[PDB]
Order: sequence, then structure tokens, then C-alpha cells
Amino acid sequence: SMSVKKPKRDDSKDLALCSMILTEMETHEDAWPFLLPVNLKLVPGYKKVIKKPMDFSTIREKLSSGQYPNLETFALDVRLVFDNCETFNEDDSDIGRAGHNMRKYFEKKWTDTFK
Ligand SMILES: CC(=O)NCCc1ccccc1
Repeated sequence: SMSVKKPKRDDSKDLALCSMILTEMETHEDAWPFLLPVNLKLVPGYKKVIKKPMDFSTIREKLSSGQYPNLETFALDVRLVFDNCETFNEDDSDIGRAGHNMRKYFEKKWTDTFK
């Protein structure tokens, strides 16, 4: 409340640490379905079904241009990539498996880096 503040968690390194995590996901061998936006002209039903498309290159752009107010907004966009993947792809597909693998990879890096 007014003039009563919890101790301040140090967030000064967050931008650099998120960039590092993003780099590791970009270089994962299973990253290939997620490196660029899905082509909305060539993929049947993707535009109508997937309300908020997201991919690693778009995250990298937003991160580099100060469009994430904080580390949670960044994690939300990473998770959106894999939530979109699950919605549109069968679990028993190369891309479906890639999504599950990358989500697991991300959440471990997330925990170890910030929690
Ligand atoms: C990342 C992602 O979901 N890409 C599209 C999956 C896809 C499925 C079927 C045909 C073409 C494309």
C-alpha cells in the first residue's frame, strides 16, 4: 500500500536473460516449425482458427524493440507459440511432437533462470 513496499526483486538483467533463453530455443534442432510465422495464405484454416499467431522471429523482434514490459509478458508469448501448435497439430505428428519437446525445453530454462 501507500509507502509500504515489498522488497524489490532485481529485474535489471531480465532483458539479457530472456534474450539468452530465446537464443537457445532458436538453435534447438526441433525449432524448425517455429522459426517464422505460419503462412496464413497457404495453410488452410490457420488464420480463422488461430486468433493470435506467434513465432520465435516475432518474439525476437518484439524483445529487441522494447515491446515486452516485463519478463512475464515474454513468457506468455513463448507459451502462445506452443499453445497454438497444440491447437492446430495432432500430438502424433512431427510438428506436434516438436511443440511438446520445445515447451518442455523452455519451461526448464525458465525455472532454472528465474525461480
Ligand atoms: C507451427 C505450425 O503449426 N505450422 C503449421 C502446421 C501445419 C499442419 C498441416 C499442414 C501444414 C502446416
